[PDB]
Amino acid sequence: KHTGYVGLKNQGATCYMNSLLQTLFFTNQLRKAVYMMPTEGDDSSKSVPLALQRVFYELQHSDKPVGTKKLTKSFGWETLDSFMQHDVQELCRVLLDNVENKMKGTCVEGTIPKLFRGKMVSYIQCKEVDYRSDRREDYYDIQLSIKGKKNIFESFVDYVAVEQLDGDNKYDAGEHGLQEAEKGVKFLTLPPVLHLQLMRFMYNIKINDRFEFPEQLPLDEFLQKTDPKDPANYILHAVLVHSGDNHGGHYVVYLNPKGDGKWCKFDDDVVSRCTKEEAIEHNYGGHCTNAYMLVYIRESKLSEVLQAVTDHDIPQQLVERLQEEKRIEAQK
Ligand SMILES: *CCS(=O)(=O)Nc1ccccc1-c1ccc(C(=O)N2CCC(O)(Cn3cnc4c(cnn4C)c3=O)CC2)cc1
Repeated sequence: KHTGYVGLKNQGATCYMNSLLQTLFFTNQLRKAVYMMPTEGDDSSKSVPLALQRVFYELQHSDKPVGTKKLTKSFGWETLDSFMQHDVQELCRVLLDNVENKMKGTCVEGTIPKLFRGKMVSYIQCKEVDYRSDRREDYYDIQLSIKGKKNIFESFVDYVAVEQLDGDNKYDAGEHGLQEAEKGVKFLTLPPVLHLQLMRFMYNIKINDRFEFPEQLPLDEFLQKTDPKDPANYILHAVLVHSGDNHGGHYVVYLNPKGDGKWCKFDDDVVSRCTKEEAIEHNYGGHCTNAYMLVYIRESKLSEVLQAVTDHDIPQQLVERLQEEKRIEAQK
């Protein structure tokens, strides 16, 4: 490390896990809140919140690559194929739901939805009658279509496009009977930290087409009502990348941890400084290396989301417990 940052060990076929864990570790406001969870009574192997606390501590203090085996055991993905049969956002949810639940009743209650939860409306509009129905939905991540899309702007256009409900899937309008209708989605809110998965793996082959994403992403036009006080501009924080064919692959994540455009590549135990071009354009696709997930941060939230974490931010009770474990282990 001429980077200051420590890598995670490759201990097994955990695919995207390591890339996702670094992305979460460098969500500093989330890291701090994780450090505050009351894990003192927890059981030292069945607790996912404790096991997340353990990995973050080590990523923050260790000079050697950090292990993840207690973490995987704690949420029960211990088989060759639990990673290959899930999406990256499904793992994230498994992680953030344990943590969110542990935070209930404490001073950090609500941190996870505060950081990751946005709101959208799904609406249905009949074409031959007055009935419209609008219903809100929460999301913690967005899955974007890429097949046939030059870029993120076009994936968003596609995402909010009007879908017809005619002939065979006519819409049931209740007292109005079956009807032709149009349906679509609009954002009401976009959260501070925006997780986008790129739908590159489809039923089971990989799509390697060129798909462009920018360092700065203006999303105002996809919101139902904009706010002149807080515009929906986002800054690219992480690029999770997969290289190779459908079957079998190499996994890296590029991050700019401090949000200043000084980029770093995290390839398991190796971490190196890289160029902006290597982190962004070189993963557009179109050798067969490319992004499958992106993390953007709302510009007006960047300072808070990436607030400096210090050693004092870890309560000593938790530091003592993790130390006693290193010492029990260190006895070979
Ligand atoms: C576990 C990696 S592997 O080396 O074992 N490769 C592998 C081998 C056999 C069968 C499947 C794979 C495989 C499994 C998983 C990925 C992968 O890294 N993913 C899965 C897709 C991903 O979640 C992004 N994504 C999210 N949601 C999606 C889609 C498509 N449609 N939806 C709703 C999508 O692509 C990223 C992580 C690669 C290879």
